Amino acid sequence: SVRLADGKVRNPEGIEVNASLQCNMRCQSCAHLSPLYRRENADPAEIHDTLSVLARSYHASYAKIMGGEPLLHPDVVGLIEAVRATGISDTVLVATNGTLLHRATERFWQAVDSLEISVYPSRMIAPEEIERYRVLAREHGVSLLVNYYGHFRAVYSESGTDAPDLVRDVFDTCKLAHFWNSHTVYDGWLYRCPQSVFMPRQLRDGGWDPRVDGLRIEDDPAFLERLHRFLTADDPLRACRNCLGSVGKLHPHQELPRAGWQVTEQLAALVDYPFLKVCKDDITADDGCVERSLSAPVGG
Ligand SMILES: C[S@@+](CC[C@H](N)C(=O)[O-])C[C@H]1O[C@@H](n2cnc3c(N)ncnc32)[C@H](O)[C@@H]1O
Ligand SMILES: CN[C@@H]1[C@H](O)[C@H](NC)[C@@H](O)[C@@H](O[C@@H]2O[C@H](C)C[C@H](O)C2=O)[C@H]1O
Ligand code: SF4
Ligand code: SF4
Repeated sequence: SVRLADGKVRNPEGIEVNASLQCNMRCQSCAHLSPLYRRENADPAEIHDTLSVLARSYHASYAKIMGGEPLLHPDVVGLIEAVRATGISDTVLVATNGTLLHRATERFWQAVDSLEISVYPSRMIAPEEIERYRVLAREHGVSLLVNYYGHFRAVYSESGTDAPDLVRDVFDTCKLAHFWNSHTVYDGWLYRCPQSVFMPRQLRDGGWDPRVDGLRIEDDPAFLERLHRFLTADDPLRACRNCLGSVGKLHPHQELPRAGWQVTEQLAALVDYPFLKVCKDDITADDGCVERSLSAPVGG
C-alpha cells in the first residue's frame, strides 16, 4: 500500500489539503466536523512552503483539495496552483458538495485535473446541471465523479470509550488509516486522518493538542524514516478513543441546521457491530453510504 520508492514515501491515493475548514452545509456526522469550524482558509504561500518540504520525502498520486467546502475559498485556483507547483502529487483533485460549482470560472476548470461532486439529498443537484458539468469537464480534460449519498456513518462522540479492545478494533478496520490513506496536512504537521487533527479541539471539555497524533513536517536527513515509521505505525492514535473509524452506525444522510451539532452519545452505542465484523474480514467492505455513482474518467 504505502511504500518507499526512489527515496520517497509513496501514497497511491491522496494527500489531503483542506482549503476551507468551514462549510456551507451542516451534515450530520461530518467526518471533518466542518459544521463546528469557523472561517479558516489556507494560505497558498504557507501551503506551498509546507508541501514543498514534505514533497522532498513524499509523493502521492493526487492532492485532494477539500476541507469543509473548498469552493468557499477566496482564491481556490491560487491554492490549486500552489499545490501543483510543489510536485507533491501527479494530479490535483477538488472535492466539493457542488452547491457553489456554478460560481467557478473557466480559470478554475483549466487548473483542475479531477473533480469529485458529493450530492446530498438536502442539497440535490439537478441532472441538467450535472450534465453541464460533465460537458465542462470533458471540455477541459477533467475527470469527473458524481456520488449520490444515501447514508452517513457516525464518526465520533465526546463520550469516548475506555475499552482498548474496541479502540483497537476501530483503528484496525479504519479505512482512513489503512485503505484510503487519508493523509492530511494542517499547520505544518502531517496526520493519518482528518479526525485526528480536527476532532480533539472540538471536544467541548477542551480536548487535547492534536499534534500528539501527528508528525512535524521537516526535511532534515532523519525525516524520511520518521515519516516512514509514522505512516505505517499500527498502534491506535489518541483520537481513536473518541472516534468510530469506518464502523459507525449507518443513518440516512441529513443536515442538522439547529444548534447542538455535537455528539454526546456513548461511543459504544454508536458502533455498527455487524459491519465491524464484516470490515474485520475485509477492510474494503462498502460502507453503504453511496447509493448511486457516475464517473466520466479521462484515460491517461
Ligand atoms: C469531509 S467531505 C469534504 C469535501 C466536500 N465538502 C464533500 O462533502 O464532498 C469528504 C468526503 O467524505 C465524505 N464523508 C464525510 N462524512 C462522512 C460520513 N460520516 N460517512 C460517510 N462519508 C462521509 C463526504 O461524502 C465526502 O465525499
Ligand atoms: C465512499 N465515500 C468515500 C470514497 O469516495 C473514497 N474513495 C477513495 C474517498 O476517500 C472519500 O473521501 C474520504 O472520506 C472520509 C470520510 C474523509 C476523508 O477526508 C476522505 O477523503 C469518500 O468518503
Ligand atoms: S458538505 Fe457535509 S460532509 Fe462535506 S464538509 Fe460540509 S458538512 Fe462536511
Ligand atoms: S482517529 Fe483513529 S479511527 Fe478515527 S479516523 Fe483516525 S485512525 Fe481512524
